[PDB]
Amino acid sequence: LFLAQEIIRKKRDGHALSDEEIRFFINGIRDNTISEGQIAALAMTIFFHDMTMPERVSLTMAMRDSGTVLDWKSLHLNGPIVDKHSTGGVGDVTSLMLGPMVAACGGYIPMISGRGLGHTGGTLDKLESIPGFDIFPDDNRFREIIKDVGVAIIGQTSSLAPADKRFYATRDITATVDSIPLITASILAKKLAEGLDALVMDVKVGSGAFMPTYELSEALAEAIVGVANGAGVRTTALLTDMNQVLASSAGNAVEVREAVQFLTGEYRNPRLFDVTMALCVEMLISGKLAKDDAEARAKLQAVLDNGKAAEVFGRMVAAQKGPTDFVENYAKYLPTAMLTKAVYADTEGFVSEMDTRALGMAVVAMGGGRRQASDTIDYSVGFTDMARLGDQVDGQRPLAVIHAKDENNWQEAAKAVKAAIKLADKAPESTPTVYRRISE
Amino acid sequence: LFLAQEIIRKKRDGHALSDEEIRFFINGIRDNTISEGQIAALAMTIFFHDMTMPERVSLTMAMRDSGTVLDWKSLHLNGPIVDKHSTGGVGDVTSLMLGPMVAACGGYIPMISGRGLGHTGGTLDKLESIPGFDIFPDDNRFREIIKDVGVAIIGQTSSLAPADKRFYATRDITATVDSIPLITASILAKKLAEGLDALVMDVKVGSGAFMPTYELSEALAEAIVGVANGAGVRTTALLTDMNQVLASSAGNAVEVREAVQFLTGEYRNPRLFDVTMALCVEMLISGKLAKDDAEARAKLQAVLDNGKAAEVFGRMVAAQKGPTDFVENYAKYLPTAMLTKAVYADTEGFVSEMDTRALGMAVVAMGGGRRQASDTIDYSVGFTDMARLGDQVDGQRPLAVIHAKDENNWQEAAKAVKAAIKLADKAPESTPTVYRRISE
Repeated sequence: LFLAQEIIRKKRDGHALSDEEIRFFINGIRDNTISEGQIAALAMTIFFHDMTMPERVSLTMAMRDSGTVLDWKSLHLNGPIVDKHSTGGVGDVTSLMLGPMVAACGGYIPMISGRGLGHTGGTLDKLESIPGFDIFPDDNRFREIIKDVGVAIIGQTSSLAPADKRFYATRDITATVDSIPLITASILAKKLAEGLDALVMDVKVGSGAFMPTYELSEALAEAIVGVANGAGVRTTALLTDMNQVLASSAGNAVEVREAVQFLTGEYRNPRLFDVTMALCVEMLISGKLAKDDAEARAKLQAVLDNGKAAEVFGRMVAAQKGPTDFVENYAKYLPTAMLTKAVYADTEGFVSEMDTRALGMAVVAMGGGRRQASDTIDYSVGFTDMARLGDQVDGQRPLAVIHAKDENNWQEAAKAVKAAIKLADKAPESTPTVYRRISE
Repeated sequence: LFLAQEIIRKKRDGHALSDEEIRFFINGIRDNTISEGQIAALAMTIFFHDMTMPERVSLTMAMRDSGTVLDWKSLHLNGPIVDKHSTGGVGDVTSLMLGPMVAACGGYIPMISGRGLGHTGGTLDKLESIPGFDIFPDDNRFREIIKDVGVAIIGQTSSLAPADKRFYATRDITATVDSIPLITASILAKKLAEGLDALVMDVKVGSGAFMPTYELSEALAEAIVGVANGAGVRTTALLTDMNQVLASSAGNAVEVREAVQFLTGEYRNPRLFDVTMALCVEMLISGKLAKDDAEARAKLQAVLDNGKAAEVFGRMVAAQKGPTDFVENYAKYLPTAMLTKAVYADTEGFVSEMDTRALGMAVVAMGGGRRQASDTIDYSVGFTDMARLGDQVDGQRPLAVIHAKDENNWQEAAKAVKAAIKLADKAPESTPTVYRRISE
């Protein structure tokens, strides 16, 4: 002894690791007794040899148990603890409506979300466009908000699944991110630490998705669904489209505006609506708040129609120290960009292909995201009025409206938008927004 | 960029790395810009995918070039620069005679050796039993000793193949030691930094060897021979026996005594003689100091017979700040143990199997080696009068004479010696000391 190197060797030589070995290794990551080299070595053995179902479960549970795990029983709430997680995208703003919608339907949503990563936006960065909005309430306050409002959206504290922190940090510099067992354990370590009754997973497919192929997107969804259900959390996954921007906007303040306008019924992007509704439906059914799709949809449409979901969002924002009149007066609070100007295609035609990774990177380059952790976000910049696949573009229909922090910035963003979008003389074939549902 | 993660990914996905990529990665190890996690990740990709000949060569050359490389041309010596390296063993004292023997025959031997590792003794630790012996002469002094004496045995300075330092340190905690390309590059990075004309490699086979099987011992020898010859260093390897202790002793001071008594002709263990001579023969031939085996053997026997090799050893010890009368008066200088007592077998019979790894570990446990780097050696402890395979043991022939630092220590050593050696009613079949020679 000690065992860390022996455990690496065992996995290296193609053997399955025991629950005890996995727990020891995860603990050792948590308490800093296992080095970065050792983490990377194990991660690589897992890349090469994969992990069986028992191993995947052990890894996930160990990472979950490495820190604080929330429990809701003692509040004696009369509703299920339910959440959603997405693999991320561009204009993937669903959580901002979905949380309030499901809460208005009787669910409790303790959503620990994330900042932007790579080319993708992050729900916490979008929320931080709201002046005063506090993503880090203390333990007692978080519980008060969940009890009173039904939903809160918060950051990952240093006490939540801490073994995941160094594991991911190491994976991200050693080409060991791309492993289904490691991805699965990382996602669920955090979500399962919320003390959920039920969970829905949104796994994106297409050019702006995490997994490279449809089959691997599928494989990831099955793994997450398998592990979460084994942990007693009723879980399903939807494979949804990220071959274009999901909302009509991409950024931070611009996406918060879209969320508010969606909740109030001013404007609803139909694809964003379809994905948001479908995910909410899974949550209601898995949470036993509805018996079928039709009943779930009726309940969710009702809270949109009667303004209850918008009201919950307002109460959430106020509870998390944003303005008390935010829904009514968001225009006064959300920062406006220096220059807002449409970008037009060089030719007339149908929008045929849009490289959503490139669009996401264009928002980063505008200052709407980060290349390194220390980077500061400009909350105003981004895109609105996104053209969709199959839209005819000309002088009366731009590719997008670009919100930029100065004129030099605008020119670069316009170049990137045009480069990311291909036109054709015919509209592309339509594609489902939701490709399939994966259940236990 | 930067490229470190991209290089890991490339190797991870089964592609061969270019010379440029390998050099960049090695430089990055040297200058501390590539992390332990990244080193371990690459090491593991190499464990799984191996390396082609060009990759192995690139890796070796890059590690060699990461620090100081010695050049001897400017001294205008009239002889080849030649050296030996062993994979290590128990009683593997050959260097102490071989250096002086080859120097007396016209060779120049700038031997950068090592300390004990795992169960194996180390030439530098044996030499440090000699009072005043300095394994770290400065650059100008090392050159003076080589020119005047023909041989010196020294430690690895912080400037020699420094990329190998962190690479090995990481391998040794991540189960990535056991890789032929990595082992090959590590050995040759150091030896090739000596500026050699020729080299002989001693690859051990058996229970006290580095590689687990004969085939892998063979595979390692072929790799080292291939890479070294490609670098313009005339190199061969011998596969030699480590199924028992090679010398009649194991330890530090005890092995130095054996070396002196071998050189003076008082006593020569015949197996130690066979291996020492065979390695020296390779050096003379590869170094162009003899045209065939018979001529080489005659020259080497001559310098033993006329006392010239013993004289060179004496001059080496004096030049490296040991006593000027060491050969003549070694008894006064080499420390004696507190208790020296024979250990007898529990039964009469023939020595049939001896676990040389266990014998090596027994010397460590006695205080004659280290479990961690900070450990202090007792230079007096160890074994002499080792029984050989096929020896009849009884009340008139012990398994060994144990030199111990106190009586409690002796009892434990005696237990370990008896546990490591199996007796039989018949002598085991004889085995060659040298199994085969590998050349380009």
